[PDB]
Amino acid sequence: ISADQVNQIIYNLHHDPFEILGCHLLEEGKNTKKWVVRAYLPKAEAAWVIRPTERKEDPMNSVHHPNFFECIIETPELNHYQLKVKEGEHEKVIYDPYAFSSPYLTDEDIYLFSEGNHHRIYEKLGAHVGEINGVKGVYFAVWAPNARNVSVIGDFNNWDGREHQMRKRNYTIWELFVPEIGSGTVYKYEIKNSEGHIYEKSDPYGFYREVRPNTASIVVDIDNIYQWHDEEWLEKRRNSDPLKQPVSVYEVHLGSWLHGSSAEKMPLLNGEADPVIVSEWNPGARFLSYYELAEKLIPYVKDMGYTHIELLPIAEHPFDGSWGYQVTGFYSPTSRFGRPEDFMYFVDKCHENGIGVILDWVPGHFPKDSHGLAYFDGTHLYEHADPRIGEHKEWGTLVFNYGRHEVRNFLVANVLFWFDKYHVDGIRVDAVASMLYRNYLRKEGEWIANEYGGDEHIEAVSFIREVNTLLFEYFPGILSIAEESTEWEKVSRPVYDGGLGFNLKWDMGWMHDMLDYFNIDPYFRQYHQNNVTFSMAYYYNENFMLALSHDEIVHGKSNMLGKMPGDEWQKYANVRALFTYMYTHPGKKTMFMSMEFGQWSEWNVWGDLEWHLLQYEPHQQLKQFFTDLNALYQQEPALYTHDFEYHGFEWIDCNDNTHSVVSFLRRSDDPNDSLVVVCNFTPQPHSHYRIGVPEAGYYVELFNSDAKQYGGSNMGNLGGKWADEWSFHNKPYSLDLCLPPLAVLILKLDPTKVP
Ligand SMILES: [Mg+2]
Ligand SMILES: [Mg+2]
Ligand SMILES: [Mg+2]
Ligand SMILES: [Mg+2]
Repeated sequence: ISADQVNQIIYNLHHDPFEILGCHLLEEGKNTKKWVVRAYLPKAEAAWVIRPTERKEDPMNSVHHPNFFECIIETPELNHYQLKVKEGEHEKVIYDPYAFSSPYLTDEDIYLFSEGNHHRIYEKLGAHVGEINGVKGVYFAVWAPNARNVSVIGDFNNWDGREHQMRKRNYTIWELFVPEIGSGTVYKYEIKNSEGHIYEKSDPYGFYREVRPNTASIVVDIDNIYQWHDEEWLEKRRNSDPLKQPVSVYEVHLGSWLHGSSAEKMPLLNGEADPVIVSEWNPGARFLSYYELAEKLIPYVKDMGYTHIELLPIAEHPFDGSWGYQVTGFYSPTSRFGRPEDFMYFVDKCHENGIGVILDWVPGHFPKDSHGLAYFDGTHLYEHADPRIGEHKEWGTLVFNYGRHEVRNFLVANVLFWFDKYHVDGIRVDAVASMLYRNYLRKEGEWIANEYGGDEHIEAVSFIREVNTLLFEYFPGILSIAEESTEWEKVSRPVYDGGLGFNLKWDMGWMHDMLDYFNIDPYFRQYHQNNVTFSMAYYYNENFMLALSHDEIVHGKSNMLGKMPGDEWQKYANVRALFTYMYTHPGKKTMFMSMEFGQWSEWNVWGDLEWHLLQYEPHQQLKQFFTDLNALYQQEPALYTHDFEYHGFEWIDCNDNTHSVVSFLRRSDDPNDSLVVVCNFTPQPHSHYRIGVPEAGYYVELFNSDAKQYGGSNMGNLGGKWADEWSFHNKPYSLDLCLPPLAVLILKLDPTKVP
């Protein structure tokens, strides 16, 4: 480019910067093309063009001015890229601001979507504020290839679409530009199908929606509603390996954590709205907004010391009682809690406080509600037409046709959407088996095998692999977590090794082993020592997340304290021992709201948590226990650097079943960070119990779950213990410990203690 053109950009004299900024074709070769990407990045000293899906990165060069950049790249197609931008000592990765020069669908947009590969399709499908023919308005576009007609109905035309009939492009997508309307417009699509039947649909790509049970979509100017401040968080994420860090997740259902009063408005970020009543049977209660949750949940979690919040599904869903698992508005955070910018504020505030946000994401099915995706255009569009693979009959829901390009594209682009627009730090997928098996919850003669005679759902496996390939190319540093309950192999292994590409998997066998174990009267635990130790036999086959989830404290299963045998003291003690063991056992951690303060009742999605319990000492003490344990977890490298390597763990002795005692080491890079963990899973204290340790020296009692401040009896080793030169458990030195009842000790060598 010339200096004259650069200066026109720098000094804001250029008539249309899209002519020169962004990606432009320079020339076509026999088997490739040559492209230039240009950027004006004021205050940046350096920039690169990332082609994440090709795993390439090319420096940009300053051209005529230090903040004007260009990059020439040869490749057959340049559809997917990001800009990495360095300003002083800091780097950010963004999409190119000049990527899309028009609001309408191009030929190229249509071709990529037809192939399933438009990773940013939600920039053009749905409703977007823009300018066409010189006039500002909203562009609508919807995929409905078999419809006879589609019209936009909304507030602006009194729900009469006769003068807002859409235009069908390429036999597949309907579009319309409507001048002089903007954000806040309420609308739906009115479709006529091939039989002439007329019906109304929410926008599949809608960004905001009325409050259930109303279903109209609402136009959002999604790139001009919120200013983020989380660049430094995002940079550290992108440059870190979360597998080598502490990951302690507080799992939360936003609708049921805490309620407010329905006698006042719901406050929003700089505004307010009418209250959303929780139910007709509890009409004095309203949900808290994303804004109020930022102000209340986030400091709560920060003070408790968790690293992450994991949300049950926040995508728009019509029925509270699904918990969010039956979604009908995949591209919008639920309007129960306010507006898109309120949830952006929530995420940005998590990041400001050094807390990550993981979303439960639900690609496995969708319910039949008539406003939603079902039978969208008068055919089986999103769902497969064959009920043997397109319906989950025991659930009453429909299964996406994962092989159909535009359906795959809806979902792949949807996962990316949440990382793009809402800056989230991970996803978790529930019931992955529901996708993976063609015979899932189906009887003989009511499913059909894949093309090779097997039960593997080939199209779903392919989709899962593509989601995880893409996610980690575009957003390295994220968490992609699976719950898969059939022993499918290599869930949390790279796709290039035959894995599904997740980076963590819930250890459901561990969860069952533990909860079953702790439910056993302690005298009987000697017949079930294997529940304590067995999960280490298969542990290195996956990267495991140790999750005690919402699903374990509903349906007659009791909350944690209720599962435990004994008197009230011992129930509490069992909880502390279990969770100290969980936090010292190799793997990342997840626990659900209410578990941290000892709620007695089961989780009820229709009310809020029993916060009044925190007026009482025993619940206070258990919450202090968790606070301290999360602090310890972040402070001790041996609890998190080598979770997934042999080096990070070794049993000292796990044979004493008769006393339900086990002990082990955790290790990190520095040998002086090694930890000795000793567990006593009966209420019998031991005044002298010998444990082998690898070095001479003084072993500080770094944590003791029977401490009085946690509600325990305060038994233990008074600060720590000198090791004896007395071989034990095949180690040269040994500690003669006092083991408190129903309790876990963590000890650590202080190699500078004065003898
Ligand atoms: Mg009408
Ligand atoms: Mg399940
Ligand atoms: Mg058993
Ligand atoms: Mg309540």
